[PDB]
Amino acid sequence: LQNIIYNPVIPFVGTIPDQLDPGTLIVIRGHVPSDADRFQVDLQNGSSVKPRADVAFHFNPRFKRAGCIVCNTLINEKWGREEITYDTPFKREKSFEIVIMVLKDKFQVAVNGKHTLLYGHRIGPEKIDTLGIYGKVNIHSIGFSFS
Ligand SMILES: CC(=O)N[C@@H]1[C@@H](O[C@@H]2O[C@H](CO)[C@H](O)[C@H](O)[C@H]2O)[C@H](O)[C@@H](CO)O[C@H]1O
Ligand SMILES: [Cl-]
Repeated sequence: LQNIIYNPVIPFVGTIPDQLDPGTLIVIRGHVPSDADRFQVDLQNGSSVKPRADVAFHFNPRFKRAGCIVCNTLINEKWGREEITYDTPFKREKSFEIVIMVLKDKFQVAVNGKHTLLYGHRIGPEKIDTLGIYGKVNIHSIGFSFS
């Protein structure tokens, strides 16, 4: 992997060091604490706090009861329609590997070496330049694979 970031402070907000062309991989390895309610991985257009940067891809594992993964897009500080994946592999007190692959018309996400979900592009992925990681999660490493 390229441009690796080890043991970042959460919340992490960092520039993705190259364009998100088809085939680009974002590999995030980490662990969910015992008391975690949720965390999120956001692919953003910039890092503006106010107004809040558009989030092309909001990937949001939630842990109450059986848990889920909520996926959405934030444009001009307005959330779109949620896409909820109920078959979640994430668990409190367990380590994980997230691999986000950028395809032409969608993201594909695999967790722990297994397909988890697809998310169709609502913003052009060329506009994404920032990776945000927020909430109750411990991130061990962030890596990128570009062409
Ligand atoms: C603002 C608010 O409370 N919205 C509720 C949703 O929670 C938000 O969901 C988005 C993604 O769609 C973000 O994760 C944000 O951080 C959350 O506050 C909630 O998911 C739905 C019910 O499922 O209700 C909204 O009112
Ligand atoms: Cl619970």
